[PDB]
Amino acid sequence: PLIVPYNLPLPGGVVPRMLITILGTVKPNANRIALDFQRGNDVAFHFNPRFNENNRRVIVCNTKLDNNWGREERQSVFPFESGKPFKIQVLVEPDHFKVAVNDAHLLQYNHRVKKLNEISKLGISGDIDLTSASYTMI
Ligand SMILES: Cn1nc([C@@H]2O[C@H](CO)[C@H](O)[C@H](n3cc(-c4ccc(Br)c(F)c4F)nn3)[C@H]2O)n(-c2cc(Cl)ccc2C(F)(F)F)c1=S
Ligand SMILES: [Mg+2]
Repeated sequence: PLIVPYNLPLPGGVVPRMLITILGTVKPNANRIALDFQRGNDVAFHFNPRFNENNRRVIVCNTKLDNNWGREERQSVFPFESGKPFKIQVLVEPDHFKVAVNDAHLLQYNHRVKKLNEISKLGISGDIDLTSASYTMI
């Protein structure tokens, strides 16, 4: 039981084989969730499940550089459900972030931001109740 928006410091940034686990419960009638892996003001990886974009559920991923959003990467496979407990796992790999939700693989997002050791904050926000936010090395 933690407050949303929540900031999780990633001391010294991220590194391959670093696994970030976020546990929580989606609120009933949710509109959006966002995970923002930040390098200062830039967003190295924005993971954004949208429950109602043109009456469809979509996961939108992007990068924000110098306050400009890049080319979006979209995924129609949508494992979240309003009112349900979830687990999101972000596994930092050499060339991409690998995302798995509720122990099932979801997507990969290739690194556009290369200074991994400077992505030192994960912002967690949106239509959820947050239970815990932590990391370990596998
Ligand atoms: C309908 N739409 N939405 C976007 C932006 O698309 C981005 C990904 O490409 C981010 O999702 C961004 N966004 C979302 C939030 C956000 C906040 C609060 C919570 Br709580 C939370 F969950 C959150 F997602 N803050 N910024 C969002 O505003 N764009 C978009 C897309 C691109 Cl490529 C470039 C520019 C834009 C923009 F200028 F129009 F914004 C459109 S078009
Ligand atoms: Mg339902």
